[PDB]
Parts: sequence; structure tokens; C-alpha cells
Amino acid sequence: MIAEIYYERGTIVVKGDAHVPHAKFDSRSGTYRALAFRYRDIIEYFESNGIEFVDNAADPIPTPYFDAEISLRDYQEKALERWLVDKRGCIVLPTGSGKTHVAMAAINELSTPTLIVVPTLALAEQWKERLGIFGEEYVGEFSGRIKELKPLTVSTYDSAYVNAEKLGNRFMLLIFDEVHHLPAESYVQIAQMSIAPFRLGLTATFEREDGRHEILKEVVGGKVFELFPDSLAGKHLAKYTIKRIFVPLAEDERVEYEKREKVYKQFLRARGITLRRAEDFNKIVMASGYDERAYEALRAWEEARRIAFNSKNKIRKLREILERHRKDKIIIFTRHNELVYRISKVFLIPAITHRTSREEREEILEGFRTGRFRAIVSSQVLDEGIDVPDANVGVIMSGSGSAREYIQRLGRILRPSKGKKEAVLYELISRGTG
Repeated sequence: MIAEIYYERGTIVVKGDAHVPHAKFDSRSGTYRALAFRYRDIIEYFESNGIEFVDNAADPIPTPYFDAEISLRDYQEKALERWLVDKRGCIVLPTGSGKTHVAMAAINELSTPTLIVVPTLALAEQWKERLGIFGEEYVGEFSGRIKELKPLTVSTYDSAYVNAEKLGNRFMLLIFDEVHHLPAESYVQIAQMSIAPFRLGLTATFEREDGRHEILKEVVGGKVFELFPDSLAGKHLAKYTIKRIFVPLAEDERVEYEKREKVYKQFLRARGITLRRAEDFNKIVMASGYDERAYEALRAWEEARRIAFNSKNKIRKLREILERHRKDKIIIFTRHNELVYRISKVFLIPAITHRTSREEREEILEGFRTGRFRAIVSSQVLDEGIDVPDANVGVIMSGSGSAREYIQRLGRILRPSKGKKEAVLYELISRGTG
């Protein structure tokens, strides 16, 4: 008898295992049962312990791969990345701080059926209008006025609570606008009765006059980021915004990419991080050793990675950005010469690679500073002093992950067009599974 889980009215019913975590025995129905929000852990348990199970619990509203373009100031990129560690926490920021942008970003980053829980219908109509950037045919509202079940669904705390069991297994990401309302002994059940592994709570005031904001940690999460008004006052960045674009691989790049990852997926030799127990730092630690020869499976990781960088949707997309920005000075950093040369010929743009030279730089950046040059493609931060041409558009070609290191680095070298005062950094990332 194999293991099996299924969703039953706000709980995860469990079969074939009397030792699963959080699962307690239903004397009334001879089954082990756990509130739905413990789904993630349960999954993560079967995984890490290489246990075989059938997942008849989750019933995700099918969702496309979003690719809207969301501009994010610097602090909002920090909050976002901070949240990306566990994809399960609360973000605290003053009003006007732009929490909604961080939310949009996660929704875009994650690309899973999502439910937004808001206090009022106005806020929901407002959130629904924002959400349209993803496509209005994917935005729905589930309330007392209408009950739609689309990938991006907006609902009020009151509506979502009354249909918590109905909504319980349809979503993977729960966003709570003004999460401080969630602790209500009722509303809190929206979260508990939900399998949604990813959760985000947005708010200006986390703590409650009743301490009840202590239950969030468990159901939603605790503050993973915070900032008081007196902190934004600094004449901070505001010289640029970030908009990462996710470009999917072409029908075929996508398939090869498969026969290149299921390899290191099982890790081969051990039960590594089955369900994100790393951050790319693990594929270098104990990994990277030489010992046996069953580590050569990892070489496929080293492979899949490039399958990314060298794509066609990223050049096609870059192309698009170039015409978009064809009256501004742009740089195009990238940690791949193999990709550095390609960009150079295709758009016929002067390069500046790891080989070049010493004199083979002085001019380019001068020609880039003299004019007739508002676009170049390098491979190293052009920061070594208090000069180097005013990039009006930054662009980073990455792979399957994000280089936050070059985001900043490359970001301050970008000076804002005197008439707009806000450069634009564009990190192009791919999909696949991340």
C-alpha cells in the first residue's frame, strides 16, 4: 500500500503512513489528518525522506507563465529577494512604499495560481486592475458578487473565509494585503485550510494590540523584511528601477534542458536538497568534490545552465528592448563570453570581453562617451574610478537564476536621463523549473 494524500475540507487526509508530521489520527474516520497549510511540510517530508506518495490533495487552477514587466525600486528588490528565500513571510512597509509592486513581482516570478485576500471590494477592484498587466482573461474575483476561479483571483477576507474549503486546494500562492487582519480567529482559517505552499503578507503595521500577530509565523510567516518611514527619507537610490523579464526557452531548447536536469535532480548518490534545500551555493559545497564518478551527473547542471544563457528568446527579446531603447546609452553585462560574442555580432555591437586588452577599452568607452555610441556589450562592471560613460539603460543577460550582485554593481554606473531621472536595469531570466 503506497502513501497517498488528498484534500478534504480544509485538511490533508493521509493514507499509508502513521508517522507523517503534524498528521494526527481521525478516530471518527480512521485516517490521519492535518490542517491544509501543513501540505508543504508533508510534501517536503515525503521528499527529503525519499518516500513514495500520491498527491491527490492539490488541484491547481492551471496557470500560464507570466511575463509582465514590473519596475522595482532598490529597497523593493531587497524585500522581494528576502521573501524569495522561503516564499513564506510578511513584508512590512509604510503606505506608498509600493508593497503591491513586490507582490506583483512575486506573482510574476512564481507564476502559480494565486489568491489575493483583501479587506474591501474597492481594494479588490484596485488589485484586479493592477493584475491586468498579466492579462485580464486570467484575473478573476471570487466573492459574493461573482465567483470566478482564474489563476489570479482576488477575494475579500470575508468571502475567502466563507469558502475556505472550496478555495483550499486551488491555489499555490496566497497574498494577504494588510495581513494584520488575518489573525482574526476566523480569517486565520483561510490560511490554515489552504495547501498554498507560498504565502506573502503585506502590511505597514505587523504587531497587533492583542499579540495575536504571533500566529502568523506558523500559518503565513513572520517579518522577513521591514522598514519604518524614517528610513526611506534618505536620498536613496531612486536613480534607477529594476524590471526582470522571464523568457521561456523555445519548444526544443526546453526539451534538451530536460535531458540535462533530471540528471542532477535525483542528485545521484544521495538525498540532497529534494525541495529547495540550497541556493546554488550547495552545487559547489560538498558538491564539486571529485571522489567517485557519479558526481559527473552534476556536469549536466553545468550544462543546463548554458542551455539557458545561449537562448533565442533572450536575443529576440533583447532585440525588442534595443529598438525600445534606441535613443539611450545602454550597456549589456553578462557572465558568458560565449554569450558576449553572440550578442556582439547579431546586433553588430562593439564588445569588451575577458580577452580584449588594456588599450582595447580606453577608446570604446570614450567613443561610448563621445557619441555615435549609445549601446555596447561588455562582460565586467565598468566601475574603476569616478568616471565611465553615463549608461541610460542597463541590461543583464542571466540564465535560470538572478545575479543580484551585478544588479547593484551595474545599477549605480547607470545614470538617469536628465529628463526622466531613473535609469532602467533589465535582467533577462529563463524559466524551466526556476
